[PDB]
Amino acid sequence: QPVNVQWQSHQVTLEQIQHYQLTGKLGYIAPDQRQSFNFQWQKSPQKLSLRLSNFLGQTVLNLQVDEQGARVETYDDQIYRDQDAQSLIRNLTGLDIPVEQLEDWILGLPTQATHYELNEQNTLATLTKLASTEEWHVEYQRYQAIEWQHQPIPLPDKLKLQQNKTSIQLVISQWTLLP
Repeated sequence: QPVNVQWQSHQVTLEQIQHYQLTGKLGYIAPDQRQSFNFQWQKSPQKLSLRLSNFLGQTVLNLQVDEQGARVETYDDQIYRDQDAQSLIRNLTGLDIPVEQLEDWILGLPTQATHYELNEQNTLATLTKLASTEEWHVEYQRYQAIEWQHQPIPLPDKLKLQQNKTSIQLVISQWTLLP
């Protein structure tokens, strides 16, 4: 089996995309709760902001991740801090969102220690990741070509994540790639 040069080159380009915004819908289904959220995801080097709001626009949760750790402002404006964003969100809301892994998956990058399959366009089709006893199955349902430094690059615009009984369906509205 030869190295897939197109896939490896795509990875290097994705690794350049360090400052960006992303908006869309996040559909959450689990045995304990079902939710339909607007999401606003803002990424910069070593930093992440994620706002979830309800279908009427009111804030459900605001997450900030930086070098100090994770900070969540909850729906009722209580403030909580801890070291791991996924664990903190789960303890405060019951929602299981693999925030750390999504920093790679949302762009179409794999994490380390993962299995995956490519599509015929040499980008991710499906991926599996065993993380903290959760076996995540990720499906890249659709890509959209987005301009990056004057070149069209495929980025996910429909992505589904599932582990156990929990599924997260992301549907993208707008990628905004920043200098």
